[PDB]
Amino acid sequence: GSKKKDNLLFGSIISAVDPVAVLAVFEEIHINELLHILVFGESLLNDAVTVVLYKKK
Repeated sequence: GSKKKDNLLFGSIISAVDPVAVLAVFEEIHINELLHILVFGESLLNDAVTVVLYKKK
């Protein structure tokens, strides 16, 4: 439940950071590729923050 966002600050700015920067993305996604826009944003950092930290000993 609760609100629909965590804080317009990140749901209004980072979510609208220069529409051009957000639109430049619509040039590589066909809707069905707008949802994974968040899943492909982490899998990258998650594998680049843990592997770069201690690269599994």
